[PDB]
Amino acid sequence: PGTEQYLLAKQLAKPKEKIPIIVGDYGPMWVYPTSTFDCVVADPSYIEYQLTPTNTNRSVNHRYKHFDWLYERLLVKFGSAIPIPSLPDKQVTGEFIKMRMERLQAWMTRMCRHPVISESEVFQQFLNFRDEKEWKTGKRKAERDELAGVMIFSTMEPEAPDLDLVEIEQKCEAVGKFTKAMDDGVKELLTVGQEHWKRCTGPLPKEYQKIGKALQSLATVFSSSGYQGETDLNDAITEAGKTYEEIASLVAEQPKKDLHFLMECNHEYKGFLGCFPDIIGTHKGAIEKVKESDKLVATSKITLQDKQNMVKRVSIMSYALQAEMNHFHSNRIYDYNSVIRLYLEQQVQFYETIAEKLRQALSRFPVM
Amino acid sequence: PGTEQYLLAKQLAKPKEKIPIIVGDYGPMWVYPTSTFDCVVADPSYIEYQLTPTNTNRSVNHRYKHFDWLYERLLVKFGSAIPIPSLPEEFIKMRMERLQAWMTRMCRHPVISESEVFQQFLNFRDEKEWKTGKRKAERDELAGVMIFSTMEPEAPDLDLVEIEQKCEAVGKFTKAMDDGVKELLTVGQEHWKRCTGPLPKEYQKIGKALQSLATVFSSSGYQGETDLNDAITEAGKTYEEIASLVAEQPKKDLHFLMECNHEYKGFLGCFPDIIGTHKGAIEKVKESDKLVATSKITLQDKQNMVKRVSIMSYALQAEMNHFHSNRIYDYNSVIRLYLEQQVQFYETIAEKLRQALSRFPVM
Repeated sequence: PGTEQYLLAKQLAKPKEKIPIIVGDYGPMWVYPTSTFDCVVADPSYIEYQLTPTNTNRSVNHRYKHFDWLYERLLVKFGSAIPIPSLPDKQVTGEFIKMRMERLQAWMTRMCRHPVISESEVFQQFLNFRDEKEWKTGKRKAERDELAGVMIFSTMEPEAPDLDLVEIEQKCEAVGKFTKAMDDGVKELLTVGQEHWKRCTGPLPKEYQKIGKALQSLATVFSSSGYQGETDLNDAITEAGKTYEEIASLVAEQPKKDLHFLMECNHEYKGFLGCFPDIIGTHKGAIEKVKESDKLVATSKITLQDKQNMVKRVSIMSYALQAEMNHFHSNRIYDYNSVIRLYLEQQVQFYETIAEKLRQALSRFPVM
Repeated sequence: PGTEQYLLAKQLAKPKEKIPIIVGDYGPMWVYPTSTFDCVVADPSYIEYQLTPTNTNRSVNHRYKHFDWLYERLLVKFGSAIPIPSLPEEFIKMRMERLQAWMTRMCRHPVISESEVFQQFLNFRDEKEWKTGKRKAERDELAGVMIFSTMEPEAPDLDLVEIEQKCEAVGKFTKAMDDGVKELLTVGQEHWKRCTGPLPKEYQKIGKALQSLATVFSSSGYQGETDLNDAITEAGKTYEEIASLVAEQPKKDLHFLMECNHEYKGFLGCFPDIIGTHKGAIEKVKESDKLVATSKITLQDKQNMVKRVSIMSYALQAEMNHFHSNRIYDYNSVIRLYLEQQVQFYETIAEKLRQALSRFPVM
């Protein structure tokens, strides 16, 4: 009964760490700072990743366990208002970090970028703690921060006219519609991409490896005829054989140059998407109860005041839902535009490289 | 058997059709004519084919079956001396294609092309002439191992030593090439299946995927995507086109490489028997010493076998000279072709991607 907690609380409580929301050139949005700071992670007694925020140049170390602590806290606090991606995972008991730390740096960056997650006490303390006590004390301030769940909305304050159930309801279904559809759209590119990946690093190269060796085999036999005029052709035929091997290799190592990234971007968004279900659920559920406000007023189970607060608070929720989406779409555009451009360039360079490798081999052949 | 029949034949009578062999600067070889011709096979009441020998404009029409008859006859007559390549919408076109090449090989062979059977097959004015030539060829008892009797090498007789090693060599080369061609033919067919099956479907699947996404991206109601989502949908189509390219590519190159290696597989399938024939000959010529001491053959009889098996060798080396020279020209040609088409293929993909890339604004 948390949704009823925020919708019916006493609320004599005024937020300290107020989270602003405004209406930019188009739709409600978060108040983005003007000092965006990222944070490096690397330099691997257990595994202790070193976080180096490019903002104070004061390092801090954390073991994976700590990250889960951070994610969990973030999830519990802003989880019902903002999509909190999922941390990677420890493959086996030991390549590993290469695909792990990689996804960890990303996770950190995303968090860092978010105009709200970053300015959060809990995120700060995680990055800015001086000693064992300072850390332990902070690592307990959060765990006890009752300002979480649906309650997070109360700390938010939008500077715009209050919304109404009609429009509010549209945005919710609107959002749930787009996200669900995307998760499918993304889920598919992933499927296909993973298959193509298997082929490009699997059988495809073998085929070229095969042809390349077959050619050379022929050439060598051709050279065992003692006929006048073999040197020219045989050599050309051989180098060609080798060229295909080079090509096979070039093919096997190609996915990691491009497909990989397209694939990563999608996994990352597949994650964000995997969060909206529970977010919308909360919004829908909230909207429903508000609808039951009138019937609750007539039955005298709540006063007209209680109803006002319910609307005012559910209306706030809408603003946050949109403020976040604006953040979501904003990044989507930039990210997909970048990775796909990147994927395309790399491809071009790839095929161009093969073409030339052939031209050379070609020009090695005689004319008869 | 017929081997002994030839090596120890009576003889004393030179044949009518004579096939000369001379040793030029690069070993023995057939006598190539001054003006080599060719033949045309096209223009399709059962199915037939019109053969127009560029030599002297005057076509004749034959039904595939007639060709089969020709293959047989050729094989029976020059088979133990010369490799006879094998015979074969898609069907009638390939068969017509394969028949053209087949016909050309024959026409460009110094011995075959000038043979009575081959000639008459090309120029018969009516059923009478035809059925006649057909009966004469079928009864041309100058075939098999006897064919060598019609050959006259203009050079010193060879020795059982060189003849042998020369023969072995030929078996070792042909056999190896045969194994080498079979390997190439295998991987080529595999890669063909790939390029025409899965691979294309993958790009196809990716192309669609992109489009589906772009579409969804449009239902965001957000602002600015007009440029982006448009470039995405375009790129997706690009891949869908690329898919088609990949699929229709083999016919443009791989196809030919295969045809070349297929034709030679036939050529190489004929050597087992040819070499077997020669090898068997060398043995009969060996036991001669025994056949003499045992009063089986006269001293003269032996000389005939030696001198005669010398002719065989010359022939072998003459055909080999023919074989190798064309192998070189054929492989170099087809491979260049494969490479050319390959380059065009990849540059085409590169280009189509470059276009899709342009539609994507920077940032």
